[PDB]
Amino acid sequence: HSQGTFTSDYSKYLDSRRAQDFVQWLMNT
Amino acid sequence: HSQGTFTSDYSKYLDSRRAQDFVQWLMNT
Amino acid sequence: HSQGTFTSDYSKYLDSRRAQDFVQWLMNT
Amino acid sequence: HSQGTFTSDYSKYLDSRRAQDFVQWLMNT
Amino acid sequence: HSQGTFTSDYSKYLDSRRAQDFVQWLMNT
Amino acid sequence: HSQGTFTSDYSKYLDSRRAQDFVQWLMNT
Amino acid sequence: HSQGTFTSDYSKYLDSRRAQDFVQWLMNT
Amino acid sequence: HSQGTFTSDYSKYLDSRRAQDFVQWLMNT
Amino acid sequence: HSQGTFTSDYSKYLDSRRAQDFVQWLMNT
Amino acid sequence: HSQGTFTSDYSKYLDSRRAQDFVQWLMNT
Amino acid sequence: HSQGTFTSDYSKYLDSRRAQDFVQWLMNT
Amino acid sequence: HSQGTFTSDYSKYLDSRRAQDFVQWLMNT
Amino acid sequence: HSQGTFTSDYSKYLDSRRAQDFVQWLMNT
Amino acid sequence: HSQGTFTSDYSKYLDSRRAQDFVQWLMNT
Amino acid sequence: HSQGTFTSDYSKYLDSRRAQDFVQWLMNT
Amino acid sequence: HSQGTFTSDYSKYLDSRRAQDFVQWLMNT
Repeated sequence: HSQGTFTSDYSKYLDSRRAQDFVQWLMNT
Repeated sequence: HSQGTFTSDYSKYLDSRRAQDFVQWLMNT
Repeated sequence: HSQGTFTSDYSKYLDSRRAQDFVQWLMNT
Repeated sequence: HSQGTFTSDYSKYLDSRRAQDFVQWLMNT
Repeated sequence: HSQGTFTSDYSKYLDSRRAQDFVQWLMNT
Repeated sequence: HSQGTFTSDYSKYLDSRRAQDFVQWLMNT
Repeated sequence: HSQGTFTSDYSKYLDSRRAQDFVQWLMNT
Repeated sequence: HSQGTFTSDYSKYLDSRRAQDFVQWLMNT
Repeated sequence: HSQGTFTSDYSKYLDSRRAQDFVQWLMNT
Repeated sequence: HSQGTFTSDYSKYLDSRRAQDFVQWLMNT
Repeated sequence: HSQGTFTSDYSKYLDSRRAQDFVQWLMNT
Repeated sequence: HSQGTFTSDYSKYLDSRRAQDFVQWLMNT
Repeated sequence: HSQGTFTSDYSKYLDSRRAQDFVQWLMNT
Repeated sequence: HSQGTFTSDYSKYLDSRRAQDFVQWLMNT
Repeated sequence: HSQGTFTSDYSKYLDSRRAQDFVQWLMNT
Repeated sequence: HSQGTFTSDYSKYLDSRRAQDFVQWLMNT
């Protein structure tokens, strides 16, 4: 004989990024 | 009588995940 | 004898992308 | 008396997934 | 003798695309 | 006393799929 | 009668995660 | 026969990143 | 005053794998 | 005054998806 | 008076996603 | 005044892995 | 009067994410 | 004037790891 | 009259995050 | 003139580690 309200909200944000750059330069004379 | 070697390697990766949940409960009479 | 209302919503979004670029160059003389 | 060797490789992949679910229940009398 | 109504829907969308391009050239003299 | 080689390769594929399910039912008297 | 070697390697990574949850419960006759 | 309300919220933010860069250069004559 | 039981579940399983291998060799005399 | 070049490329992809939904409801008194 | 250039590239990707949801509702008195 | 029982559970599992290996070999004489 | 260059690059990545949610609602008197 | 119970639980597990290994070997005579 | 260069680079990363939240609300006269 | 109980608990565990090892060895004769 009563009124009840329940509001639940969940939010998740995961952002992961990586970058790898490698180079080689050899000169022989 | 010479030798040159040049190499380059670039690799990158990006990952993004997002989750959301909503729950609402109402009781009355 | 009572009135009840339940509303639940779930949303999920996943975005994953990868990019890799590599090259080589050798010159001999 | 010379030689040149060049090469290039580029690869990219994109994956995106999205899911959604809705649930509603109503009781009365 | 009660009245009840339930409505639920689920949507799923997947999209996967990949592109690979590589070339090489050599010149001898 | 000379030569030349050239090789190029390119391939790309795109696969997408979409699904939707709906379920609803109501009972009364 | 000479030799030179030049190499470079750089790698960076960034990870950021955020979590948010909201909840509210009310009861009254 | 009274009224009561309860509000709760939780938020968290985690940001961590790292960058490493190293190179080598050798010259011989 | 009636008894009602409802049970609904959805299961989805996706498996996508790709393998690419390319090689080349050249001999000059 | 001769040479020989050989290039071989092989790529295979396998994508599979399976979905199963179960829904049952019973009412009595 | 000879020169040989060989290269090999092998890439493989495996992605497996599985989702499951269970919902049960029982009303009586 | 009525007895009601609601049970909802959601489970999701995603496993993605990638492997790339490339090598090269050049001989001059 | 000879020169040989051998390079090797192997990179792997593994990602595993699992989510679980439990909700139980009971009303009586 | 009624009895009601609501149990909610959320669990999330994310495990991601990557490994990159590269080596180079050059010999000149 | 010889020169050899051998370099090695290995990098590994491990990230594991676990979230657990429990909530239970009851009301009765 | 009724009784009400509200229990809530939040727990989070974040474990992230990284390992980088690189070496270089050059020999000239």
